[PDB]
Amino acid sequence: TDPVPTGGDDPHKVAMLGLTFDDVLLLPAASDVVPATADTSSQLTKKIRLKVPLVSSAMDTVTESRMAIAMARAGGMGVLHRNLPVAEQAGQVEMVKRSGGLLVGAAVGVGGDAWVRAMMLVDAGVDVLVVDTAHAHNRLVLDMVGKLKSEVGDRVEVVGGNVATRSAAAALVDAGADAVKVGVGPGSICTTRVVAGVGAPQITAILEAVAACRPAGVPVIADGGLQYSGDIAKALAAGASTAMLGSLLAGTAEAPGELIFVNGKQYKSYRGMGSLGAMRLVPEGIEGRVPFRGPLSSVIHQLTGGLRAAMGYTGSPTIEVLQQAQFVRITPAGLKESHPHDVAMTVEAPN
Amino acid sequence: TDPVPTGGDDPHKVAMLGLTFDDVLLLPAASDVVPATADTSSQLTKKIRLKVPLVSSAMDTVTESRMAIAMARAGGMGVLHRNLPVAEQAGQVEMVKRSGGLLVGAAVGVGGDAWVRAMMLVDAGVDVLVVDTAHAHNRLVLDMVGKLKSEVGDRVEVVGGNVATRSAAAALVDAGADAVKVGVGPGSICTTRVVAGVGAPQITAILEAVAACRPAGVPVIADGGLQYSGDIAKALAAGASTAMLGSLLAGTAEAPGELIFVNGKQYKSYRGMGSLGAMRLVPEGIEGRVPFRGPLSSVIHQLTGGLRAAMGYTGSPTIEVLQQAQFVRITPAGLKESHPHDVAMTVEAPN
Amino acid sequence: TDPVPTGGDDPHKVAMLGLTFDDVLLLPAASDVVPATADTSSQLTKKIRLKVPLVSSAMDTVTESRMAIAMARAGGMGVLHRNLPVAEQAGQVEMVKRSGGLLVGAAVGVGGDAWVRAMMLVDAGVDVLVVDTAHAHNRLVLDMVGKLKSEVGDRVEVVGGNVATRSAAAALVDAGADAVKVGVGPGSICTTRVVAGVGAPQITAILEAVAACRPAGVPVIADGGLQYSGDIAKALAAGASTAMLGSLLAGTAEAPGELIFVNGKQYKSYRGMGSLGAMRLVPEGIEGRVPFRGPLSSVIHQLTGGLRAAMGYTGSPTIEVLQQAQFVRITPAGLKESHPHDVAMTVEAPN
Amino acid sequence: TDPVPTGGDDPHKVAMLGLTFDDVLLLPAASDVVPATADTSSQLTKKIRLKVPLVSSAMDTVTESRMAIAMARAGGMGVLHRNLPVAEQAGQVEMVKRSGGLLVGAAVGVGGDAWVRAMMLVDAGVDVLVVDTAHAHNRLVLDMVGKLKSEVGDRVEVVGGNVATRSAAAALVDAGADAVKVGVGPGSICTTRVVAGVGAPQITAILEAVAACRPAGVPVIADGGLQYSGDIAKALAAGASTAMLGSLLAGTAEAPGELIFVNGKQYKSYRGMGSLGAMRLVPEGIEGRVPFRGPLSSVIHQLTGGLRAAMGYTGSPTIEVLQQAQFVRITPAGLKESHPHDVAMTVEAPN
Ligand SMILES: C[C@H](Nc1ccc2ncc3c(c2c1)CCOC3)C(=O)Nc1ccc(Cl)nc1
Ligand SMILES: C[C@H](Nc1ccc2ncc3c(c2c1)CCOC3)C(=O)Nc1ccc(Cl)nc1
Ligand SMILES: C[C@H](Nc1ccc2ncc3c(c2c1)CCOC3)C(=O)Nc1ccc(Cl)nc1
Ligand SMILES: C[C@H](Nc1ccc2ncc3c(c2c1)CCOC3)C(=O)Nc1ccc(Cl)nc1
Ligand SMILES: C[C@H](Nc1ccc2ncc3c(c2c1)CCOC3)C(=O)Nc1ccc(Cl)nc1
Ligand SMILES: C[C@H](Nc1ccc2ncc3c(c2c1)CCOC3)C(=O)Nc1ccc(Cl)nc1
Ligand SMILES: C[C@H](Nc1ccc2ncc3c(c2c1)CCOC3)C(=O)Nc1ccc(Cl)nc1
Ligand SMILES: C[C@H](Nc1ccc2ncc3c(c2c1)CCOC3)C(=O)Nc1ccc(Cl)nc1
Ligand SMILES: C[C@H](Nc1ccc2ncc3c(c2c1)CCOC3)C(=O)Nc1ccc(Cl)nc1
Ligand SMILES: C[C@H](Nc1ccc2ncc3c(c2c1)CCOC3)C(=O)Nc1ccc(Cl)nc1
Ligand SMILES: C[C@H](Nc1ccc2ncc3c(c2c1)CCOC3)C(=O)Nc1ccc(Cl)nc1
Ligand SMILES: C[C@H](Nc1ccc2ncc3c(c2c1)CCOC3)C(=O)Nc1ccc(Cl)nc1
Ligand SMILES: O=c1[nH]cnc2c1ncn2[C@@H]1O[C@H](COP(=O)(O)O)[C@@H](O)[C@H]1O
Ligand SMILES: O=c1[nH]cnc2c1ncn2[C@@H]1O[C@H](COP(=O)(O)O)[C@@H](O)[C@H]1O
Ligand SMILES: O=c1[nH]cnc2c1ncn2[C@@H]1O[C@H](COP(=O)(O)O)[C@@H](O)[C@H]1O
Ligand SMILES: O=c1[nH]cnc2c1ncn2[C@@H]1O[C@H](COP(=O)(O)O)[C@@H](O)[C@H]1O
Repeated sequence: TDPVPTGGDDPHKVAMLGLTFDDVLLLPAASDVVPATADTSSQLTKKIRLKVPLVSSAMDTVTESRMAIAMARAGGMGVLHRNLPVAEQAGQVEMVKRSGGLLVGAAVGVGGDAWVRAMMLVDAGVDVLVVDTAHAHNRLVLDMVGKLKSEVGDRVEVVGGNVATRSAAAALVDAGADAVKVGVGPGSICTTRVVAGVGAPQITAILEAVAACRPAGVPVIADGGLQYSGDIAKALAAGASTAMLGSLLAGTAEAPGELIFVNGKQYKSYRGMGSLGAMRLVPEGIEGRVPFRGPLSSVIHQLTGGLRAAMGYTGSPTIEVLQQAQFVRITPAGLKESHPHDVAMTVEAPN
Repeated sequence: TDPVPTGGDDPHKVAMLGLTFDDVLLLPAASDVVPATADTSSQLTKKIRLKVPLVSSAMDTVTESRMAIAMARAGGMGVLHRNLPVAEQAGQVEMVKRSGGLLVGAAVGVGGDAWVRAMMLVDAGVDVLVVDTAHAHNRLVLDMVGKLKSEVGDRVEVVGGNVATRSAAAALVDAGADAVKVGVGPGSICTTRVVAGVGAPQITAILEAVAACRPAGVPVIADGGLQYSGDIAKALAAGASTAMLGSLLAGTAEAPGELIFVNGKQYKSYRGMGSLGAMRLVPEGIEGRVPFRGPLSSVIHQLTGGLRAAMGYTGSPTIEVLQQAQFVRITPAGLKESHPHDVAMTVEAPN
Repeated sequence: TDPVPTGGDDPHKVAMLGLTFDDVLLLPAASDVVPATADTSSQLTKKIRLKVPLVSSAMDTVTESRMAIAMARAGGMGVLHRNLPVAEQAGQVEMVKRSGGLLVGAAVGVGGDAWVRAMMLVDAGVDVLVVDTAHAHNRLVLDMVGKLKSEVGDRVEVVGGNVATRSAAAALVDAGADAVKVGVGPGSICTTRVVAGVGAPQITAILEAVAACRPAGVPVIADGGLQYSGDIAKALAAGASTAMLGSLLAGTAEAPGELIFVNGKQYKSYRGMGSLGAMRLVPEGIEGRVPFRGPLSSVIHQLTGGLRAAMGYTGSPTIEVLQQAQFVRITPAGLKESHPHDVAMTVEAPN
Repeated sequence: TDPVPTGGDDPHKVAMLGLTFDDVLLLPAASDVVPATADTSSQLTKKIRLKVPLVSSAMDTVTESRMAIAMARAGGMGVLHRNLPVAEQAGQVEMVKRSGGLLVGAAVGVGGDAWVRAMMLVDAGVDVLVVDTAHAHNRLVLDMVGKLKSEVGDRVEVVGGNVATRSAAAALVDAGADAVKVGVGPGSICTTRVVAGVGAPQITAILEAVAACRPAGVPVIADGGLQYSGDIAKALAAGASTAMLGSLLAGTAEAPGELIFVNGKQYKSYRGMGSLGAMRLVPEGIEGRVPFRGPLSSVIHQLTGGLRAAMGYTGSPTIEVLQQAQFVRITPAGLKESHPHDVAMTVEAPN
C-alpha cells in the first residue's frame, strides 16, 4: 500500500488544511442591499443582542471603564480585564453602570480566587462573565462554566473560551455556555505558535466551531487575528456572530496608557497578557506598540462602514444572511497585490 | 461523514480557487505567425470593432478630451470620466468629435441625474455609454442598462459593469448589454479587498464571465489589475475581447494633471474614484502617484508590441485564435524569478 | 493516456510532497495536563533514557567537555565533536566522567582511523558512539555500524546517521543500530541543498523514518533545522524520541569560542563541519555567527518550558502520548503572521 | 455539470502545473558511489560525447574564442555567438581549431544570410551548428534544421532550439535534429515572461521534452535558469543530457568584456541578446552586470564538484543512472530556508 504523499501511512496524522483571513475573499452576489440599508445587529449570547457586532479584548492595554463606556455607547460592548485586584475590577463595573445602565462584561479565571471574583462582579451588576483561558478543552475549565451557570445563570450570561476545534466547541455547549469564543494562537501579539508550536488558522477554526455551535443555537465570538475592517466581514461569513478586537482598538484615546511621541509620530503601548511584563510559565506574548488612531467613535465608524460595504456586495440585509455567503480561495500572488500594489501612496487613508 | 479538509461540512462554502495574472503563463504552440504579421483587431461591443484592443479608464487622472483623442488615433478608445458637471462632460465629447469624427465613450451612474447626463451625452454624439458601478449585480443597475437600450439603443451602444461571476454576467446579458465589463477588486489603487473583504482574482473572473457571455455573442472587457504588456495577452487568452487600463496610462503626457519633479525623478498623480479626495461611504481607493512615461503613442507601441510577440509564440494570427490558447500554472518559486532574477540591471528598458 | 500534471508520464518521478516545521501546527486536544505536571523523559537509544529529550550537535563550535557536562546536568546529553586528535577527544571523555559519572557521547567516522578512535573512546568510558556521516545509506557506513555492535555492543550503544527516507532507516535497523539519526540538508549552516540539489523537508523525513523504526522499537533522533522551542514539540509529535540542536545552543557561554563584541552587540562563531574553515570536496557548509544567549541552563529552561506548554495544549502527560498528536497544515499566509505580525516590538523576550 | 475549480468548463484550459528548479530537491538513495568515483561524461549530440556535461551560452558577453578554448580544455564546449560579421565568426572558429583541434560550436539564425553563415562555419571546421531561435515550433525553423542536415549532415552535427513542450520537441526530432535545446522564458536576463506573458517552468519543460526525445535516442540540452551547481544535478535528473550556462559563466576572466570596479567590488557586463543594446521588435531582455568570479577553470571545478556530490547522494555512478533519480516537491516554507537560513555569514564561500 502506497504512503500518504506528505509522509507515513496514517492519512489522519495531518488532519486538515487550515485557512486564515488572508487566504479568502467574499464573492459578490445578487443584491437589493446598499450599505445604507444594511442592518448590522447580531447576538452576542443567547439572550443579549448588540446593535454593532464588536467587543473589545480583555487586556490591560485595551479595556478599562472608559473603553467599556465608549463601546456600549457605540452599539457594542467591552470586556474588562482581570489583571488587578477584585475590588478594583468590581468598582469599574459600577462606574460603567452609573453612566446610563450600559451593557458590560468582565473576565475571570479558574479556581477559588476566580470564584470570589465572579461573585463580586455579579453583585456589582455585570451583564456577562467571560471564563478567560488559553485552552478551554479541559474538565477544570468546563467545570467552572457549568458551576457558574448553575449558581448565577439566572442573573448573568456565561461565555467560555478559547477553543479552536469542533470537539472543543461541543464540550463547551454541553457544559452550558451561552456563547463560545474561538481563537488559539491567532493574536497579533501572540507567540504561542512559535513557543509551543500549537495553533489553528482562524477561518478553518471558525468553520469547525460553528459546525458544533450553530445546530445548538449557541453564538460564536471570533477572537484574534483581525487586522482590517474586511476581516470582520470574513469572520461573520464563516459563521461567527460577533468579533473581539485587541490591536485595532489599542490605538484609541479611550484605551489605557499614555501617548508616546517618538520620532514625530505618536504611538501607544500594547502587550499580551502572557508577556513577561503582564505576568509581573515561559511567556507566550510580546510587549510592543501600535500607531495612535484617535477617538474610539471614529474607529468604530470606519469598521462598521467596511462591514456595510461587504453586506451590499453580498446581498445580505442582515448578519444572519451574511453568515450564508461564499468564499473564493486565493494564492500568494493574489494576496500580495491586495495591499495597495504598485502605486506610491501620497495621502492619508482613514481605513 | 468526513469534514471538508478546509473546515465545516459544506463543500461549496469555499466555492472556487481564484487565479490572477501572476499565477499563469501562456504555453508556446505550433506557429506560422511572426509578430509583424499578427492582426490585433477585436470587438469592443456587438457593433464596434477596434484596430488595437485597448481602452482607457474612466478616471479623473486618466481620461479627458486629450487622452480620448490620442487613444482613438492610436487605434483604441477612451472613456471620459464623470466627476464633473454634465455640461462639461458633454463639451468634452464635442471636442473629440471635432477632431476628425473619432470614436469616444463616456461614463454615467444610476438614477435621475445619471439619466439627464446620458441624454446630453447622446445629443453631443457619443458612440458608447458605460453604466459605471462597483457592483452591477443589482436590479437597479440592470434596470438602467435595459432602459437605456430601450430608449437610445438604436443610436448608441450600452456597456454595463462591473461584475466578477458567471451569474452576474448572465444577468447583464439578459438586460441587453452590448458588452460586459469584468473586475471587482483588482485595480492597482483599490482597497475594496481589505476594506470590505470582497473580490475575485481576475483570470478566474474572466473565465467565469466568458462562460456566460461567449455563447450569447457578447464581448467581455477585462478592467483592472493589468501591470505589464504580457497581462494584456493573458486577459485576451482567458476569453476577453478588450482590456481597460488605468495605471499603465496614468503616467503619460496626455493624462490630466501636472508633472511632479521630486528627488530628480518625475511622477504624476493617480487616484481611485472611491478615494477620499475624489469623493470630495468609507473610501475604497487610495491617492498616489506613478512614474512619468512620456507620450501615449510610445506607450501604446510598447504594449501592442508585447501582444504581437505573444501571438507569434502561440500561433495566433487573430485575437479570435488567441482566445483559444492554453495556460500553465506556476508556483511562488516560478513567479519570483520572472521579475528579472539576480542580475544588477544597469540600463533603462522601455517595456 | 494523459500526462502527469507536473510533467512526463511517470507518476513516481516526483515521489512525495515534503513538509518542514514551518508547514504545520499542532492541534489542541482534550486535556487533563497543565505544563507543570507533564513528564518530559524519553529514550535516546534502546537502553538509555534521558530526563530532557535534547542532545547537542557534534560540532567544533558547539560541543566540547564544558558543554557536555552542562547538558548532562540539565537532564540531556552532549556528543563530542571529532575534528581533533584521537588522544584529545578521549581526554575530553575522561574529563566528563570525572565530573560525577555523567552520560556522554562521541562522534566517529568510517574506516581504519575511525576504528582506532572508537576503541580509545570506549576505553575512556564513553556511553554512546555516533557513526557520523552525511549519507548513511551506504554499505560502508552500514558495515561500520554492524562491526561496532559486534565488537563492543555489550559495553556501548551505537547510533547511525544521517538518513532521510524509510528505506535508509530500515537499512540501519537491519545493521543493528540502537538509534537512527534523521536529517539530510536541513541544518541552519547547510548548503547541501544548493550545492548538490539534494535534501528532504524534515517533518516528512521524520514521518518516513519513523514508519520503519517504530515497528522495530528503535528510537529516532531529529537532527537539524530546529529554530524555536515549538519545533521540538513538532519533531516529537511526528514520531521522533529526541532532538539534536546546533544553532540554538551555539550561542551559549558553554559552547567553544570567544565572545564577539561588534557594534555594541555580542555574538559567537558558528560554522558547518563541511565548511572550508572546518575542513582545514567542495564545501557544503558556511562559516557565520549567532547572537550570544547566556548560560546553557537558562536556554534549556526556556526550551523545555515551550515543550511543556505544547504537552498541556495537546493533552499529553508523557512524550509517548505526544507522539500520537495531530497536525494542521498551513499556507504561506498563515506562516507570515506567526512571527509577531504587525506590532512594533519594544521589549526583550526570553523565548 | 460543475465548473472547473479555477474557472470555466474546460478542464484543459489550464493544462499543467509547471515546476522550476526551486520547487524540487533530489532524494538520497542507496549508494556505492562517493564523489571521487563518479563518471560525469554525457552525450551532447548523437555522435559527440563530453567529459563534463556543460556548454557556454551563445551570447556576446559570454562566448568568443577565449571562452571556447577554455571550455574545451575543461572537458565541455563553447557555442560562439552570432552578433558579428560572418567573416569574424568563422575566424574565431579557426582560432579555436589552431589551439589543439578542440571541439567547438557556433550559432546561426534562419534565412539566406544564415545559410551563407552556416556554410562558412562548416568550411572553417566547426563541429556543431546551433539553429538559434526564440521559438523553434515553426515550419521555417524546422525547415532550416532539415535542410542543414540534408546538405552538411555528414560533416557536422545540427542542434535546434528553443522549445518548451512535448509536441515541439517531437517536431524537431522528426526534422532530423541531433539534439534538442529546451528553454522558453527561464533565463536570468529574460523579460519574455512579462513582455509577452509566455513561458514554461524549466523542470516541467524538460520532463515533457524528454518524453518525446528519449524514446527516439535524441539528447536534450537544458538551456537557461540555472543559478547554482545543484541546479545542474536537478536538470540532468529530469532527463537532460547536458546544461547550457550564461549567468554562471559571464563573470569569468575568459568572458568578453572589461572588469568593472565600482564601490570597491568588481563586476562584468551581462546582457540578453534581445536587449535594446544587443539589437543595436520590442526588447525581451535586459542589460546588467554580475559579480566577477575569477578563472573559468576554477568555476567549472566548483560546478562539477557539486554534481559529483549529488551523484554520491543518489547512488549514480554515471549520468545515465542520474537520469533515473527521484524528486521530492517542496513548499515556499522549505525553499526560503535553503538559502542559508538565519546565520550571519562572515566568511567567503567558493560555491
Ligand atoms: C487552574 C490553575 N489556576 C491558577 C490560578 C492562580 C494561580 N496562582 C498562583 C499559582 C498558580 C495558579 C494557578 C499555579 C502555579 O503556582 C502559583 C492553573 O493551573 N492555571 C494555569 C496553569 C498553567 C498555565 Cl500554563 N496556565 C494557567
Ligand atoms: C489565560 C490564563 N493564563 C495565565 C497564565 C499566567 C498568568 N500569570 C499571571 C496572571 C494571569 C495569568 C494567566 C492572569 C491575570 O493575573 C495575572 C489561562 O490559560 N489559565 C488557565 C486556567 C486553567 C487551565 Cl486548566 N488552563 C489555563
Ligand atoms: C503563558 C500563556 N499565557 C496566555 C495568556 C493569555 C492568553 N489569552 C489567549 C490565548 C492565549 C493566552 C496565553 C494562548 C492561546 O491563544 C489564546 C498560557 O496561559 N499558556 C498555557 C499553555 C498551556 C495550557 Cl494547558 N494553558 C495555558
Ligand atoms: C443609486 C444610488 N445613486 C446615487 C446617486 C447620487 C447620489 N447623490 C447623493 C446621495 C446619494 C446618491 C446616490 C445617496 C446618499 O445620499 C446622498 C446609490 O445608492 N448609489 C450608491 C449607494 C451606495 C454606494 Cl456604496 N455607492 C453608490
Ligand atoms: C462607482 C459608484 N460609486 C460611487 C460612490 C461614491 C461616489 N461619491 C462621489 C461621486 C461618485 C461616487 C461613486 C461618482 C462621481 O461623482 C462623485 C457606484 O458603485 N454606484 C452605484 C450605483 C448604484 C448601485 Cl445599486 N450601486 C452602486
Ligand atoms: C466606495 C466605493 N467607491 C468605488 C468607486 C468606483 C469604483 N470603480 C470600480 C470598482 C469599485 C469602485 C468603488 C469597487 C469594486 O471594484 C471595481 C463604492 O462605490 N462601494 C460600493 C460598495 C457596495 C455597493 Cl453595493 N456599492 C458600492
Ligand atoms: C570512507 C572514506 N573516509 C575517509 C576518511 C579519511 C580520509 N582521509 C583522507 C582522505 C580521504 C579519507 C576518506 C579520502 C580522500 O583522500 C584523502 C570516505 O570516502 N569519506 C568520504 C568520501 C567522500 C565524501 Cl564527499 N565524504 C567523505
Ligand atoms: C561527515 C563526513 N564528511 C566529511 C567530509 C570532509 C571532511 N574533511 C575533513 C574532516 C572531516 C570531514 C568529514 C571530519 C573531521 O575531520 C576533518 C562524511 O560524510 N563521511 C563519509 C564517510 C563514508 C562515506 Cl561512504 N560517506 C561519507
Ligand atoms: C562535504 C560534505 N561535508 C559534510 C560534513 C558534515 C555533515 N553533517 C551532516 C550533514 C551533512 C554534512 C556534510 C550533509 C547532509 O546533511 C547532513 C560531505 O561530506 N558531503 C558528502 C557528499 C556525498 C557523499 Cl556520498 N558523502 C558526503
Ligand atoms: C526568419 C526571419 N529572419 C530574419 C533575419 C534577418 C532579418 N534582418 C532584417 C529584418 C528582418 C530579418 C528577419 C525582418 C524585419 O525586417 C528587417 C524572421 O522573421 N525573424 C524574426 C521575426 C520576428 C521576431 Cl520577433 N524575431 C525574429
Ligand atoms: C533569437 C532570434 N531573435 C532575434 C530578434 C531580433 C534580433 N535583432 C538583431 C539581431 C539578432 C536578433 C535575433 C540576432 C543577432 O544579430 C542581430 C529569433 O528568434 N529568430 C527567429 C527566426 C525565425 C523565426 Cl520563424 N522566429 C524567430
Ligand atoms: C525579441 C526576442 N529576442 C530574443 C533573442 C534571443 C532569445 N534567445 C532565447 C530565448 C528568447 C530570445 C529572445 C526568448 C524565449 O526564451 C528563449 C525575440 O526574438 N522574440 C520573438 C517573439 C516571438 C517569435 Cl514567434 N519570435 C521571436
Ligand atoms: O499573551 C498572549 N498570547 C496569546 N494570545 C493572547 C495573549 N494576550 C491576549 N491574547 C489574545 O489575543 C487577542 C487579541 O488579538 P488581536 O486583536 O489580533 O491583537 C485577545 O482577545 C486574546 O484572545
Ligand atoms: O476607488 C476605486 N476603488 C476600486 N476600484 C477602482 C477605484 N477607482 C477606479 N477603480 C477601478 O480600477 C480600474 C483601474 O485599475 P488599474 O488599471 O489596475 O490601475 C478602473 O478602470 C476601475 O474599474
Ligand atoms: O557543513 C555542514 N553541512 C550540512 N549539515 C551540517 C554541516 N555541519 C553540521 N551539519 C548538520 O547540521 C546540524 C545542526 O543544524 P542546526 O541545529 O539547524 O544548526 C548538525 O547536527 C549536523 O547534522
Ligand atoms: O534577450 C534574451 N531574452 C530571453 N532569453 C535570452 C535572451 N538572450 C539569451 N537568452 C537565453 O538565456 C540563456 C541564458 O540564461 P541564464 O544562464 O539563466 O543566464 C541563453 O542561453 C538563451 O537561451
